[PDB]
Amino acid sequence: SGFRKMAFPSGKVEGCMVQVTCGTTTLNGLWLDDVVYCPRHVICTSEDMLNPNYEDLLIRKSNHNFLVQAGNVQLRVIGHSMQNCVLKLKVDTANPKTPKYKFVRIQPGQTFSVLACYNGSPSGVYQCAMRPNFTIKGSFLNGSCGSVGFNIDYDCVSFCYMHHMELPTGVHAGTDLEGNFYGPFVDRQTAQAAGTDTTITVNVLAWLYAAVINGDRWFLNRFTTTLNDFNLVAMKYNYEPLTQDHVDILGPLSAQTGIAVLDMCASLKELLQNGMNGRTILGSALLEDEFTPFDVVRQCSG
Amino acid sequence: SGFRKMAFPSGKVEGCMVQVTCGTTTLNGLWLDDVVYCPRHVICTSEDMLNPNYEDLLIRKSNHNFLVQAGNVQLRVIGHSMQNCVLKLKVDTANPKTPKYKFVRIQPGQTFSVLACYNGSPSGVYQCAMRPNFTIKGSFLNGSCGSVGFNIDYDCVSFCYMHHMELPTGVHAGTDLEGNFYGPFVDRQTAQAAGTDTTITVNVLAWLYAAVINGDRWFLNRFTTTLNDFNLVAMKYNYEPLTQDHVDILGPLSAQTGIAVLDMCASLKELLQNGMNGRTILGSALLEDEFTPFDVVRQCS
Ligand SMILES: C[C@H](c1ccccc1)N1CC(=O)N(c2cncc(Br)c2)C1=O
Ligand SMILES: C[C@H](c1ccccc1)N1CC(=O)N(c2cncc(Br)c2)C1=O
Repeated sequence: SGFRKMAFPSGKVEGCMVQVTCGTTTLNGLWLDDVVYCPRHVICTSEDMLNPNYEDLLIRKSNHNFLVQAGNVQLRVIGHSMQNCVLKLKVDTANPKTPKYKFVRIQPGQTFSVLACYNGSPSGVYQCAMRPNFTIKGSFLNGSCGSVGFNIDYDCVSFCYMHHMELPTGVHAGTDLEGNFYGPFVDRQTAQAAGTDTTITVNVLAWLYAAVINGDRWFLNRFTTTLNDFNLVAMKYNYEPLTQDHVDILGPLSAQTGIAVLDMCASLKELLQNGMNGRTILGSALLEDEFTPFDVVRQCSG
Repeated sequence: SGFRKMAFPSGKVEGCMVQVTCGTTTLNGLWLDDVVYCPRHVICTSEDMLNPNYEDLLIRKSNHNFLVQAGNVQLRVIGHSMQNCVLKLKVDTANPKTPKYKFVRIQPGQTFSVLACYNGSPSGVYQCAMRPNFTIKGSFLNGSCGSVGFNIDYDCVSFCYMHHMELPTGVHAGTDLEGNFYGPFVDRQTAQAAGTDTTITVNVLAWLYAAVINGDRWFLNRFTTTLNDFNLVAMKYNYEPLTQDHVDILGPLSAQTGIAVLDMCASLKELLQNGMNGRTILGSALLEDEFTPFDVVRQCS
């Protein structure tokens, strides 16, 4: 029993984190085989960051202008190039701890583990979701840039996030490992803001299914609803629409608990309209939306 | 900025996890140098649960009755003994991935990371506290026994918890790495039950200081309190007493925010009386008590 915000074990990713310095800027990189991946803004100073021309800044740098440290050891940079908003530094030595991996782009609502690092040194791990507005609610100070997010899908690490920056509201923006931003952001010091966010409906239902499995039942009722009726209610409460794909995806949990998705939607309907009337669910007074269906199945079976 | 329940990177501990089998019972063990530590109930059968005589069960075992598997590889057990409620199995190979480590027994209120494991293979990592009633609120299925809790407060791993069992209320009980239980619990299936839990006052205050640091001020007031009056009120909401040790410990957060501890105590009284009236604090609609003073300093500045 018990239900907790749970991260993947971080060990395979710890053995890829390195420090990258360019000028007075130090941040984190990811060392896989003989390439180190990091945000391209490592090459910018304060003035440059205001309105950078990355192409122009890069061609002015020799290999030896990138200092790369793995633990106490220096790595020799032998080549450098750019892919979207990530810098790829070719190094002389392949990473002996390189795990089996892939680069994947995740969808809003999907979750992942973040290994926060400072000076190439991992400091903490936590679980995050990609919000509908393409931000993450992370925990990051200065020096965290280049920290990465991932899932482990077998023995294979799926890298999905590299941290670039913090927005003025204290939430976080970054890229996939091919350097494409999540959300309408750019790597420069200009005025940017998170769009208004919504709740991830399908995840809330998954978390309701988790609460049932752990013996929390008070919000079940005799009622059921349709997709459309429920969606009229969701839109009103700033919840994402629920689709047939969502319902299919919840099938396993529905079967295991004998609560049909639309029946559970009837419970969620009521919680939205009436509130929690003093009660909590899995220790929370708010509806949690940062666990996927798969996350629930994984923690309540695997 | 932001504020998150953050666990330590788990890799130094992943490198120490092994599978231990005795009869039909499989659970997790911790391989450090040439010793594997696991719960002693690995040697108990269907019968043994209610009233196990561990000394009697153990004397009947040889080394080769313990199968230990680290990844693909079997380790040869060359010795065994019992220390309190943990079995220590001597093996033929020192763990090459043994980190710098120590064993520490923690106090109620202290936090630590758990590596949940099944069949000696790590499954997930999360952050926990030792509750006042000496239980932890974890996430643990069958086969999780022998999973461990730890801190890493430099390059040194401090092992502080080994998981033994689930109580009927769905919370969790275990030992330090010298095999002494936290709380009055025993590795026996008798009726036993967690004492009523209280909130960890010192941690809630630390978390209030964290919300101030991150720019959140709405819950302060112009009042102060004595320590004693604060404790008389807190007890009525099932909060742990705050002691002078607690107050001293919060000094650095007090200095960093310019708010005296007893002033912050006044704010907590008011929050208990009023609740939050639709507001959140660092994203919570409840008062969080699973961050220590040390944890706040570590994540914030
Ligand atoms: C200013 C710069 C930047 C601006 C725009 C685009 C890219 C970079 N940086 C650098 C830095 O370290 N962080 C940061 C990241 N996370 C948490 C915190 Br607090 C700070 C930034 O936002
Ligand atoms: C029955 C036995 C035991 C009882 C009392 C004392 C010692 C052992 N086990 C074995 C087992 O795996 N767990 C367990 C641990 N965490 C979560 C869950 Br669900 C189950 C137990 O309580």
